[PDB]
Amino acid sequence: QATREDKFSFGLWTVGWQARDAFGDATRTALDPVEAVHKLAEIGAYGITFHDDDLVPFGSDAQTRDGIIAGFKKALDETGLIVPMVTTNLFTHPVFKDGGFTSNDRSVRRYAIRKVLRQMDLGAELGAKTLVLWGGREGAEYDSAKDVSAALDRYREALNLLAQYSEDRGYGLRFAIEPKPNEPRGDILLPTAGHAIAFVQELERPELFGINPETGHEQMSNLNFTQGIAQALWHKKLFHIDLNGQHGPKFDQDLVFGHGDLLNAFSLVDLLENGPDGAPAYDGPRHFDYKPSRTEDYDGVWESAKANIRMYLLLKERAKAFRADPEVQEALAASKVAELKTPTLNPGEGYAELLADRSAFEDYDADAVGAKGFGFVKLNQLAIEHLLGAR
Amino acid sequence: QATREDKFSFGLWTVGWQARDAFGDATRTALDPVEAVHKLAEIGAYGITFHDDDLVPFGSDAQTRDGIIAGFKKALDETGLIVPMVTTNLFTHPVFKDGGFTSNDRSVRRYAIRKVLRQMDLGAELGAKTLVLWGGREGAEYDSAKDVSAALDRYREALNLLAQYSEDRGYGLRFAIEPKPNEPRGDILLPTAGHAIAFVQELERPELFGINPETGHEQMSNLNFTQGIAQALWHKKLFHIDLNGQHGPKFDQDLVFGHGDLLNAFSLVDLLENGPDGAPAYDGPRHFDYKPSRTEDYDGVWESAKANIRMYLLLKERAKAFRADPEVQEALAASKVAELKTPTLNPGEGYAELLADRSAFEDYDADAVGAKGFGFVKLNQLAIEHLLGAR
Amino acid sequence: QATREDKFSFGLWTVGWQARDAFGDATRTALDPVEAVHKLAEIGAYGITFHDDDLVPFGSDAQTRDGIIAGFKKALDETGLIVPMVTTNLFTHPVFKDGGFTSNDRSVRRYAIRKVLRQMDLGAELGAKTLVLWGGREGAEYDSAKDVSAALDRYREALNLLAQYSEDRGYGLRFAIEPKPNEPRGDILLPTAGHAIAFVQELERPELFGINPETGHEQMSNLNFTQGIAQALWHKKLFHIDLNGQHGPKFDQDLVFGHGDLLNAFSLVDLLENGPDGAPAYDGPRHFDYKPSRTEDYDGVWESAKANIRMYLLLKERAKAFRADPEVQEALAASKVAELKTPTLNPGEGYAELLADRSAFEDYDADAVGAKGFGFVKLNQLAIEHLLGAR
Amino acid sequence: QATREDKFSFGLWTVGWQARDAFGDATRTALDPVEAVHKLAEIGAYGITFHDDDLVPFGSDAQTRDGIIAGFKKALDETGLIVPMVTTNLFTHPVFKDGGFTSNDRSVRRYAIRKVLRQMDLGAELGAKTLVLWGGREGAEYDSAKDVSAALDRYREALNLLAQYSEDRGYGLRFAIEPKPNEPRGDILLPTAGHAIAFVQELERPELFGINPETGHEQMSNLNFTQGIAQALWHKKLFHIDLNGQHGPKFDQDLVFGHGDLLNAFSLVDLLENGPDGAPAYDGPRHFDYKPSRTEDYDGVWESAKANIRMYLLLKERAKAFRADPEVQEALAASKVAELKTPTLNPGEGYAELLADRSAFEDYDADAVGAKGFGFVKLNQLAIEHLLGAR
Ligand SMILES: [Co+2]
Ligand SMILES: [Co+2]
Ligand SMILES: [Co+2]
Ligand SMILES: [Co+2]
Ligand SMILES: [Co+2]
Ligand SMILES: [Co+2]
Ligand SMILES: [Co+2]
Ligand SMILES: [Co+2]
Repeated sequence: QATREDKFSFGLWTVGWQARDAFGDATRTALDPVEAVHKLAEIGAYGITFHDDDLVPFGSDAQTRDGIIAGFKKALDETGLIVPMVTTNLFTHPVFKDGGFTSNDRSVRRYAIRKVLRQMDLGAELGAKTLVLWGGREGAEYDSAKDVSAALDRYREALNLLAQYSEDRGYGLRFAIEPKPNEPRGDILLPTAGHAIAFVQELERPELFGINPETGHEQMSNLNFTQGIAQALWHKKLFHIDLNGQHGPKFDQDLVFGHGDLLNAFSLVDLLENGPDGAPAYDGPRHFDYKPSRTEDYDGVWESAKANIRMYLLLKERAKAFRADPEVQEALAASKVAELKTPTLNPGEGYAELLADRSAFEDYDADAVGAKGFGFVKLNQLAIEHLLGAR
Repeated sequence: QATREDKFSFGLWTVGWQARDAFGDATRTALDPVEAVHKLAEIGAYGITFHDDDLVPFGSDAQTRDGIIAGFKKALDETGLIVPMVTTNLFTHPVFKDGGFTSNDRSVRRYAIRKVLRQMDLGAELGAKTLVLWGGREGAEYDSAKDVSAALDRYREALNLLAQYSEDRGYGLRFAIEPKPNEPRGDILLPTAGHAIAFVQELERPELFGINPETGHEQMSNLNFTQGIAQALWHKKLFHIDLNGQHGPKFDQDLVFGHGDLLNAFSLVDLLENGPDGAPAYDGPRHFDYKPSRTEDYDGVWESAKANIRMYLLLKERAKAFRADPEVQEALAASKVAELKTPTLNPGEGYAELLADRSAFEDYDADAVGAKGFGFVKLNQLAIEHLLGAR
Repeated sequence: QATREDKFSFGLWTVGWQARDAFGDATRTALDPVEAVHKLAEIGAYGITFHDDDLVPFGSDAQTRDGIIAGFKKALDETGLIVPMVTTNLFTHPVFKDGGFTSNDRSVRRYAIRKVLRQMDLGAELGAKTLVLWGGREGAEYDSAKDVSAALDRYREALNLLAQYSEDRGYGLRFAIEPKPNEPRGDILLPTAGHAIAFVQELERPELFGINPETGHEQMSNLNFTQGIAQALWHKKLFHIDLNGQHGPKFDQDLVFGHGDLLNAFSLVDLLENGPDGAPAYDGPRHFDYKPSRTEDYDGVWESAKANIRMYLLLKERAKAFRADPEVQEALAASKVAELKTPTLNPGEGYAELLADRSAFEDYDADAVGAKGFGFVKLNQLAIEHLLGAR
Repeated sequence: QATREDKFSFGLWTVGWQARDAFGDATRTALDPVEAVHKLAEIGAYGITFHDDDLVPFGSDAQTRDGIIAGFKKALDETGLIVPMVTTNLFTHPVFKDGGFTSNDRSVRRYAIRKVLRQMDLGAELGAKTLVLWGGREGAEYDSAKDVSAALDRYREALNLLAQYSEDRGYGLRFAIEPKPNEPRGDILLPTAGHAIAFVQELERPELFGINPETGHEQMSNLNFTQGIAQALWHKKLFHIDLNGQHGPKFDQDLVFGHGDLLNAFSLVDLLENGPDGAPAYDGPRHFDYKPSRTEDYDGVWESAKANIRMYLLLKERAKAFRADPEVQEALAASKVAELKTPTLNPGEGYAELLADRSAFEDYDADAVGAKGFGFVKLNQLAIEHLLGAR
């Protein structure tokens, strides 16, 4: 059982995906936002997220726009769901074919900022704390078409303005850049969690910025998602997280969480949940940015929504059991995992004391240490047995 | 023809690779270091680099070690070759099986630092300006075997110490971390140029740290090498560069520069040479970190060394011609490449002035703008025709 | 300049792609088929191809359908273009979400066969020689959802029937199966040229079936396209070929031919054209199944169509220069490329005679042989210099 | 617990890998073959396999070779282990740098065949029923270095001779070609199970030839291993199987079976054991071609050997429970998996009758069928809940 304390959130564009892929028409009808709110509340979600254009059709008059916001607001009220994050669609409309913030056309860049400021207003009105930015069209198909340096300057210029506004309007938002390596552009700017983190460090108010890494996005480059999250945590830049499944380097599948690389899904829950001193290492929403397979109907849709929660809770349960097992505890000791936490240097020791320590070099028996095993296969086998419910 | 001004450098371990691979014995006999200096001098190299263990066999007594250094310096002297960079082998010896700076074993970590300090002294002695650090054994095969957070702490602890020592001693070294996603470990820490840049920003004297990206390592994850270099230059962290060739995600091939992704090799040379003024955007060594194919004998080795320089100079020549062509200037103008360099905002404009601009949103005709083409294919076609010498 | 003897053909869906991708709306209006015929004739194509549904909108009444065909035939008549191949759309309509021929649903399988029979009729009437079969929806997202063996039985069962019909109606069609590893299904059946050839060999009239490999599809799995086509030719199963560009394992890009892996596009043209007896090893249509980038308008569309032709002809010209070069001739000899064509055994020798030859084993000096280099790097370097027009 | 009925086998080179990788020295001392026989027997293996050079050091005199073989045979006798398959090392020695059967050098091709003939004799004497052929060095790093067509001719030439010798000597061996896409050559000939199957079909006696696919090798190309295995079984060419783990496209990891893509390992075990008629679909050895991680000592080596067997048995148990679950059955029925096994055409129905059925076209409601969901997600969720031991 999922509790609001689990903080499971879903994008309106997830369960609402009509299943129109690059090779075929939609196989499902449109989902009414209000119905989505009731259905998610019902399956145990604590919040919902949306792109401006997911809730209000691109180009609605203010009268329509207003009406829709009012109804949505009611649904949230009745159900108790919150809106932890909002995002803006800077990829669908043809105007954004070369990007929003980094489009070579100056007018498109001005327009993309306006579109986002607007969405920031709605977000603040609904109580959202995080603005997610997915630069899906920022990038290129050909190297000579995009000056990357100029593009990074323009990405920065735009973000700096957004932070200025939020701070001045007192919205208290946090901004999360969502990395993706490719698709739809041949190559997208800020392709990995690493590139996104390095970029944020260059903004005017870096403390207001972090990343929203997605499971399948890092897997599209065959990277270890868990290891990348660990690095994001070390930097304290994990502001949000998108969970889903993928089968390596191919199109973005966005399967249910745990339906792609299952072993990494397991190490991931372990990392987020078995944080320092019992407590989770991460406190934000556990957001599912996935798609119900094109072969399913609305029944299949609700099923897949629940499978995400289910997968996360089954994995958590096994990660807990894994760590609580005295035999794992023994294997951890033998592999010296915790010894990495002890500083390499003694207290107050510097280069000179180290250079004078003959045991660290002159009298060190590299051959003898080189022969002891780490017992890593055995620890790994113990984890998988916990995952399989065999221990 | 290569000039010293071209700054082509080679690792002793490139031409000296005996071609012992993961599945077979060495097909070439050892290359003598003095001989290497002399042959490299002859093909046009301006400098040579080496790992400690490439020059002085692991465990050589001091008399021996001393002897080799003297001979080496004499060859340097006679040919006029310099040592722009040096590195340390923290991957071959069995003691380094779980890493050097981040081994679970505390004693290996202490010994790893001592091994590098020692190599710093020699680099300082030879006039080297950069210390390259390739953390090839830092990472894991299994997620539960390595605490990433603690590993980054210990990687940082070791680098802070290295910088302290260099600065106290007045060595003037710059430190360049070299990223690699995998091999030999299942996953290596700091897998891409981005991850390495983000990491470096967290050290005690960041100004002293940068990266040494390798063409093939970014390609092992299917990333755009030119595009990652552009971001590195934007951050001003491109301290050195390793040029070679690769065919996508598979084992590290280390082919001659330009023998893998030729189009990306072309866009890379254009980026480095057709810099800001008219001047190169990058002023350091053009280092070839490649391996002569195992099927080749020493004539093949020397041929492959020259091929590296030849590919660079041929691409440079076409990159220059590309930029000088009036038809290219016209295509650049139609694709609005330079328009990206113009700030999105007018001087003195903030969010208040932007919100007041009805033309940036309320009266913006997105449909009309979305219908004009960027002419990117045509620009790409002209570039390719310059590469093929078709124009 | 392109001549009709070059046999450049294009699908109506290539230049006609409106650029609606998985993440955005169409950026171009629909292309009139008659206009398409005219435009293509002007750029040098010798033929056009299409899916039933590209020409005649799904669900057109007889009258309309008839109407369309007649205008289409007129345009061909007027222009001199032929229809070398026709294919059927079994991927767009929601009914084919689980496949056409191997849908779990039997009624869909029966419907798919009917839909193809109809296209075979139109194809025969237009003079097409080849029926291309692209099983884009044949596959699965989940392993337990598709019995592969049963799917292969049903695939075979449908193809046997089509051959039967063609032969009885006297159409004289050849069938070409087009492999693709994934997209739109998580995994597609007959994922590579290899798997498709193996399958075809199990049909009732195997001499009527071959493959239609596409450059990008094999590259999506990081395979060597030229090498796979060389195997297809060895088997005599290259019934057709789709030329385009791709940048390794990622979504299907469908770039202009030679805009992806340039070195492999070069070796491919050399293989097809520099066939034995001076003559091309392949005599069918050089078909471009590519897509004008979404950033482009109709001018970029015709520009991209011409670029496909120009790329092929520039590569052809360099592949011939390469083979005609005496130094290449000398490098080929040193590499023993042609010695591979001489049988391993002397005429009349069998295992008995080989076992009696002490020189092949007992007295063989493996060590002296293993020390000689093949000069492959030098040969590669010469190929590339020819590609760069540097020789 | 493994029984001899489980038919688990290991190559001497698996537990015997000294862990010398491409970047480092061995971390383990050599394993005595007799000791390996005893240890394997002890963990439950029914057989052992080996390359000629694993047992008898390359270049041993006949007296030495004969002694090794005799001691070997005694161990086999005393433990009751058998030798189900043997193989030949055609990749280690420098002489094989351009391949064995397909080296451009004629004399190497002759020597390669004699090395294999000699191993067939020893195989036949130890009772081996399968000869595995892994052409690790047959391929190229550069496209112009190898005539593929000539290479396939030579490959075929060598294989026909081997079948001939075997048949004449009454050895009754079956031959299994083992595909691999790359490593150690840039591109290896016959890269996937598909390509090997298509090739085998062209030999003089195809019935004696099949494939020895390895889990990681197909995953190196990001292909679906279970799905390719399903196709191999449909062709009846699965003569042997190598089980291991891999994490997508990167160097060959050869991890314990199930430690790579766990979900694919689970569906593979289901396919092999839950064959048609209750019984397994495959009855050959379950061979582990893996390597104990370089971080391990001999304790870790035996732990990893046992992990392979444990992994197989755990997955088998879960696969069995999966299929005996009435809810799973119900989901299978709802997903129509079995309906694929029913011919598409009715008994005696031909194209004439198909064309006459208006229910297959004229009166087919594509739109209504297209709207029904297949329930695939739900089925996948039950599969994973079984693997997790949650059901
Ligand atoms: Co995604
Ligand atoms: Co996401
Ligand atoms: Co490398
Ligand atoms: Co390097
Ligand atoms: Co195609
Ligand atoms: Co394609
Ligand atoms: Co392997
Ligand atoms: Co194997």
